[PDB]
Amino acid sequence: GACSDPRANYDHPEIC
Repeated sequence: GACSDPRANYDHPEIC
């Protein structure tokens, strides 16, 4: 997922 994307990452999605 956004693990390698700082854009999709919300204010607090998940610690990868």
